[PDB]
This record gives sequence, structure tokens and C-alpha cells, in this order.
Amino acid sequence: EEVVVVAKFDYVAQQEQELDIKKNERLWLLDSKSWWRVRNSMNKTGFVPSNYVER
Amino acid sequence: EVVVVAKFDYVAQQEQELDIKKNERLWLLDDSKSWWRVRNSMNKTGFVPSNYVER
Repeated sequence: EEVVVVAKFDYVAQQEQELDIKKNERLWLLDSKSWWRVRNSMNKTGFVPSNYVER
Repeated sequence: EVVVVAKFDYVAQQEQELDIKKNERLWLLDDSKSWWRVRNSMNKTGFVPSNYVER
């Protein structure tokens, strides 16, 4: 259920949940949800789709 | 770091995701930062900022 996308720039993972990629690398993306990293009041962080959440 | 409000429940599907409830207030870790979950050729998956990737 995927499409091959291409990295535009090197990205250096800042946290274990992130992915190191190099410029021009072929990657597989899903269906292509867009995610925000957030933290709740019990101080747990994680990703949620950004269309579930409002400023 | 700004406060955001959950518009709907979200049930985490992976350990990196976060369960939220409708109307829950959360802290958004970096505004102007949307993430895509991608997988590389060695089958490692992780989140990358979406503007580093070209579709």
C-alpha cells in the first residue's frame, strides 16, 4: 500500500523514533498521514495525526 | 511550545504514537513541523520532517 518517495536533504535523527536519511535516498511512505509530536499532561510524548488536533 | 486541543479520540496504533481523548489539551513540541512515517531499504521505519521528502 505504498509509494516510493525521495529524500530532498540529509536528515540527522534527533531521537530514536526518527529516521536517518541521506539526500536522494529512496524511501517508502504509506495512507500518507501527516503527524505532530505532542506531549500530554502525564509527560508522555508521541505522534498523533495532525488533523486530529487543533491549535 | 504551544497548547493544542484534541478534536477526536485517537487510539495509538504503534508505541511511537500517543493515545489522546477528544478535548484533551496537549503541548505541541515544534510548530511548523509535520512528520511523515517512512521506511528505508533495510526495513527500518521512522518519522522524518515532511519537507525533507519529495513525493
